[PDB]
Amino acid sequence: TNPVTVEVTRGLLVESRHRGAVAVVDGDGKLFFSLGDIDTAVFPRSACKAMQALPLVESGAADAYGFGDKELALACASHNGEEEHVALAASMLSRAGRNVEALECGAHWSMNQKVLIQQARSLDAPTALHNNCSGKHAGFICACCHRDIDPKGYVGYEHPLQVEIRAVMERLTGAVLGAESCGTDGCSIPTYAMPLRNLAHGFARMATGTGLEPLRAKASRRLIEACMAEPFYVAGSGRACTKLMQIAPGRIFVKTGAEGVFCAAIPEKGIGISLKSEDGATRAAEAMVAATLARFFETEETVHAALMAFAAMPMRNWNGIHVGDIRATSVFS
Amino acid sequence: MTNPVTVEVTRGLLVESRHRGAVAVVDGDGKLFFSLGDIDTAVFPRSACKAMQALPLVESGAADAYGFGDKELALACASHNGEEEHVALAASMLSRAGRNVEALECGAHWSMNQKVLIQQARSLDAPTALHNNCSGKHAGFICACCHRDIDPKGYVGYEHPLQVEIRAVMERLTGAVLGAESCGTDGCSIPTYAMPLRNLAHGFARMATGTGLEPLRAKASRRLIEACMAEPFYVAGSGRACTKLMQIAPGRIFVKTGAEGVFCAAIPEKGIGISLKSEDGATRAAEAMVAATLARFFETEETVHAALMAFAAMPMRNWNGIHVGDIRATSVFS
Ligand SMILES: [Cl-]
Ligand SMILES: [Cl-]
Ligand SMILES: [Cl-]
Ligand SMILES: [Cl-]
Ligand SMILES: [Cl-]
Ligand SMILES: [Zn+2]
Ligand SMILES: [Zn+2]
Repeated sequence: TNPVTVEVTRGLLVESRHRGAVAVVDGDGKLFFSLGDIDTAVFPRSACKAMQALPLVESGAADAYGFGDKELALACASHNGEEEHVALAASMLSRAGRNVEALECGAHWSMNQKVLIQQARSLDAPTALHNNCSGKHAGFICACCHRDIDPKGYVGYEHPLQVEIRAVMERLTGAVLGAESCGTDGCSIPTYAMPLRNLAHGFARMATGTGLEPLRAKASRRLIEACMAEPFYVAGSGRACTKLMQIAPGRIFVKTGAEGVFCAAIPEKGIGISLKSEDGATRAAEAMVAATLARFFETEETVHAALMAFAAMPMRNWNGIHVGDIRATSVFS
Repeated sequence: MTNPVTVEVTRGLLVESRHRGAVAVVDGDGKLFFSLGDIDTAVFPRSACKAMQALPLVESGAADAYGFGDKELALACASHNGEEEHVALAASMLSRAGRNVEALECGAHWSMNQKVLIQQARSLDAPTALHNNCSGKHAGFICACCHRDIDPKGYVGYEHPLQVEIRAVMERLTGAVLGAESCGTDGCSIPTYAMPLRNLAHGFARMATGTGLEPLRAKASRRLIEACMAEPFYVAGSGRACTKLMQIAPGRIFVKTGAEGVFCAAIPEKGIGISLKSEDGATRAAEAMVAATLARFFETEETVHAALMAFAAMPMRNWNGIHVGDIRATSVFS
């Protein structure tokens, strides 16, 4: 039933189509704009990494280990596995008296083609540090170590870290997080399906502080402001999240999830954004978060023009010929 | 009409993502055997119709003149991984026509297969036109021109006699109208022509059976389909669905992927052609859909059926090797 949110053209015709859902919620919980089904439970995957970084800050670990915005950004990141990402994750772990062996996420090659070419040339195999979640896992291990909680088995459903993350994420989103909503993430931690409406509300609360206690309100500001200050560390070279946060420095928060999830926030407008490409395609979610953010910057021509470049992405073939476009539909008007 | 949900992607107890699409199954006589969703709206077959495009290579007399075997015919029909074996053979086909990589007008790209791109990164500064998944098809085009003494320069162009011939061939096989209105530019810079899945399926069924084809075309069609089943590594390569699906039932199943979630298939002993499209263009959806479609025809061949159903319902494991959910064709296929 979800509307067609993205078209992919070739010649004079639409070659492929994507359906999806978009929730835009203010800090008080009012729905500002919606497309399609924002009530059915959806897996946020990596899109809610900023929510999961709150124990790192709220525990006092970030302060105890003298982390700045680059380590905060990396803990909120789906990074490319570039040398800067690896080194920082290694550094975050070392400051907690730990190494790569403490990571329980496993290893993978970069999903970014140019970075995988760099990795393939310089490595026999990637390590846990090269995992896009290695920053988030580093932050988890630091959160544990700072409070003298054994980080071994931190991925486990009833490890006190995962108990803390449920409690935090239920408070932010007002969603029920439990066994029936639970799945295993690519990094072997729990991911909880919840309505896009609730996920949007969670990010609006972090962005605005509305309904949050002072410590949580402050920790949420530090994380959102870190990602916007150090956008390379959230993603990296050639990535949409990094480029989208260089359009309007310090003003727009975005984060991708696996399976075509995007979360975003505009703290100055007090709004949180969540969305899902029903088929899970990254290119669709990317076109959709751009067209959605653009609705709020129509009277800022240069920002609007920069966002609309991601909402209407040209495709060139191997000879650099324009063959067609990836275009958000009129539903974003 | 809305296309039905053909593939679900699960995580824990829930459907995380879903795909819609369409399937046409047509016999040699043009009778519809099975269909899902919209099989009348024009769809770009992209690489899925490479075997139809290989007909000038055979029918011209070029394949025989240059002593091409099943491996060369398979490669001409291929979206290959850009492995050393594919590169060497594409180089060999060009060599026999008195040409080299500089004759190719497809451009260069890194392997879309992760393991092979790693090999390529470690062995190359940059790929060449030979590394292009379409280098075999383009080698065949150039070979077809060179044999008939037609200047291969500009063979990608709409009114080059090669592209005029491909149009005439594909219109005769499919019964579809191929013109500028239905034309787009493919990833390799040649024309790709949108046509109904029903017509694409009918096309492959005529190649598979020879029904309504003149003897020359019927024989070239047989040679190409038999070559791809004989040498499935040269159609795709290491770790690829097309190669593995054509090792389930050797000599019996023809499959070919197209960009944007197209699949074509054929079971010549059953007289059927298959075409399908994941509406969102996902590869994983088109793969689950072609396997679930083929499986309907092998329900009394338990070992073939179980091998196809492994692709119809593919498990997903995370970086630690933990089963997280499945990619499953829906009950519309059973
Ligand atoms: Cl993930
Ligand atoms: Cl709170
Ligand atoms: Cl292509
Ligand atoms: Cl293309
Ligand atoms: Cl004919
Ligand atoms: Zn993760
Ligand atoms: Zn091609």
